Amino acid sequence: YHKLRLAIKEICKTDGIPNIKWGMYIAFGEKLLKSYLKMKAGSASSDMIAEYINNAISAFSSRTGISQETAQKIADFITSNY
Ligand SMILES: [Cl-]
Repeated sequence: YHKLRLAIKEICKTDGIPNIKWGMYIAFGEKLLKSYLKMKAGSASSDMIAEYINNAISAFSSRTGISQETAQKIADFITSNY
């Protein structure tokens, strides 16, 4: 997901994310994209997709030094581009 990784880095720069943390946001985004595409391909409902995304953002944002707002921007980039 070369294009995604690039886009996540730009989101990280905009949000002033400490660079030691970027790998974590990249991994979160790449994993979420793969799961989102699988769910779309299989005609998951809107409710199911929202629940999965919200669960992913909740779990990731529960880590210290991680921003829920930036996690949400990444999810939003995915759902608006893929
Ligand atoms: Cl990509």
